[PDB]
Amino acid sequence: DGAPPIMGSSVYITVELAIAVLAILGNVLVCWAVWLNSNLQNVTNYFVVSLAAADIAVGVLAIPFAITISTGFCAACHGCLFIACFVLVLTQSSIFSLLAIAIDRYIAIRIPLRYNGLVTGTRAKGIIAICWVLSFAIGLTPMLGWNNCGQPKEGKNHSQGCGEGQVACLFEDVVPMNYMVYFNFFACVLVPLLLMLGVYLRIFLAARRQLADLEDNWETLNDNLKVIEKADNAAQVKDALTKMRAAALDAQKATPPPEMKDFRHGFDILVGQIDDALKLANEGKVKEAQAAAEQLKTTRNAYIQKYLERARSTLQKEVHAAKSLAIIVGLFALCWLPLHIINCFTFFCPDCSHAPLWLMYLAIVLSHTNSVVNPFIYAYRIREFRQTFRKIIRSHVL
Ligand SMILES: CC(C)CCC[C@@H](C)[C@H]1CC[C@H]2[C@@H]3CC=C4C[C@@H](O)CC[C@]4(C)[C@H]3CC[C@]12C
Ligand SMILES: CC(C)CCC[C@@H](C)[C@H]1CC[C@H]2[C@@H]3CC=C4C[C@@H](O)CC[C@]4(C)[C@H]3CC[C@]12C
Ligand SMILES: CC(C)CCC[C@@H](C)[C@H]1CC[C@H]2[C@@H]3CC=C4C[C@@H](O)CC[C@]4(C)[C@H]3CC[C@]12C
Ligand SMILES: Nc1nc(NCCc2ccc(O)cc2)nc2nc(-c3ccco3)nn12
Ligand SMILES: CCCCCCCC/C=C\CCCCCCCC(=O)O
Ligand code: NA
Repeated sequence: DGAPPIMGSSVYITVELAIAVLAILGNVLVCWAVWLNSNLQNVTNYFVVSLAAADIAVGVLAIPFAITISTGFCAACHGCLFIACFVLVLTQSSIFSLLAIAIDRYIAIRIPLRYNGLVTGTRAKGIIAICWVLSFAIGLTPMLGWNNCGQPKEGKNHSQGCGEGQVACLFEDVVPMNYMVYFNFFACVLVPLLLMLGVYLRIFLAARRQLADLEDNWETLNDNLKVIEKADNAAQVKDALTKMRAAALDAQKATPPPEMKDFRHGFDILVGQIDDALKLANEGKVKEAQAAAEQLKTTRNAYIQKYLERARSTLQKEVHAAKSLAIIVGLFALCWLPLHIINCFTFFCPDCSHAPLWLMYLAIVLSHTNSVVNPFIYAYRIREFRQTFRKIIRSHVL
């Protein structure tokens, strides 16, 4: 005999209900902000809303299901399976939304000119609907036959006094552990997580490479410039002008990120001034070419230096934003890996004693807290969400 089980159950139920309240309120706020602000109405945030909708359903459905199944109540085994497995649908939907966000940010930084013609809202909405259908198929797969309903625990069934066709509804009695470990964890969770890690790695490498190319063109522009002011040879000045023209056409085609009329004007003055200094160089007028090339220092100061700064800050904002979204993925893995790792010990080590009950429910509670944290990450790291949060709160609550 030990402590009455209702005492520890009261702690678990209260904590679960506290999580459900916060998960609903915070993610309702996220959906409200995107509905309200057109600046937040882009393809990237449609998956953020699909992700927020999954977390609302954790508080509205998954946590009540979790409280129910903790009692071990008698139920038809396939009704028990739906109660046990529905949270796997919502978690799989979250993985699809996170994977789509990473790929979306990869397309945006790799092919900026082709982004809006390739990634549209209509295609995004279709991708979201397909991912929700696949999430139900993956998460509810044990209902298709991969379950332990055919091997019921008759000791627990008779102890709790279940009827005919009923089982004591406990998670590890109806859901097989080889599904949870091989199918759910390895194939459906671990593999997509590693792919997300690789995509974001490709995002950060692409940004670092584009910034280096921008810096390379810039110092190449100034290096040949100081070289022209030195060489007493006309061909030596022509050499610098040619390696100066390539870096000009390079940086021009490098960063367009019509309305950018200055970018064409500022670069047409530059390339046109270089071509002028070239015709002087070919005709042997060395000091006339050196004097013409000194005009570049004005076009550079009045146009080219302004495009480099605007291009660098655009890439730094993309890095900061992809860093914000990668935190979402890291907090997801942090909240869900303990449960998966416990299942591995249960499955792979039959000589190990089972993890204690209090640790099992701490891992369950921890996985539910993930449906609370994302709105905080948005509020702290994305200014457009933070500002829209204030407007909603100050005006409609206060
Ligand atoms: C629109 C929303 C609120 C619908 C909610 C659907 C939920 C509450 C319904 C749909 C299917 C239902 C389950 C289907 C069958 C069984 C087996 C029975 O032996 C115990 C009840 C149980 C486990 C039901 C519990 C309630 C249930 C899970
Ligand atoms: C936070 C994330 C990244 C890491 C989480 C580490 C957790 C999940 C690990 C660290 C130590 C592990 C425990 C150490 C040893 C045992 C005893 C064994 O008989 C059952 C499993 C059990 C109880 C392990 C369960 C999982 C465990 C608690
Ligand atoms: C990036 C990381 C977190 C991926 C997940 C690592 C997992 C798959 C690894 C880390 C620690 C490992 C466990 C550590 C020790 C044991 C005890 C052994 O008797 C059975 C296997 C088992 C239970 C391992 C299973 C696999 C395991 C859980
Ligand atoms: N193993 C497990 N158990 C439970 N609940 C049952 C906890 C339990 C375990 C042993 C026992 O004797 C009584 C209760 N929920 C669970 N959820 C998950 C899970 C969801 C996603 C990944 O792992 N695993 N999981
Ligand atoms: C627009 C977002 C919402 C998209 C529609 C969501 C509806 C998906 C519902 C059911 C999909 C069917 C897959 C269910 C698997 C069968 C298992 C079973 O029920 O026995
Ligand atoms: Na989620």
